[PDB]
Amino acid sequence: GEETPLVTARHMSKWEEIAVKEAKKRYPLAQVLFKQKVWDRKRKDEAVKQYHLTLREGSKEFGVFVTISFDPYSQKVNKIAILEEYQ
Repeated sequence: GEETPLVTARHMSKWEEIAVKEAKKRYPLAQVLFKQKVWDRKRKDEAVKQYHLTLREGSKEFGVFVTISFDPYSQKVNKIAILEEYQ
């Protein structure tokens, strides 16, 4: 199925799923049908790897961004938040 653009290219990230789980659950009128990466980095003693998915609601599709603050030491997720695109 066209579940993501990976016709031969399965290579998911650590948080590429935690992001999805929140990105369906916070969107009760909608469905999430994508998984794309963005920027990422680390700091001394935090790290960030957000993602961009595509939600679908009614007949609109729209992206949302999943804030995940984690730790570089052992991937303790320090916190999570959610952010909506608007147009």
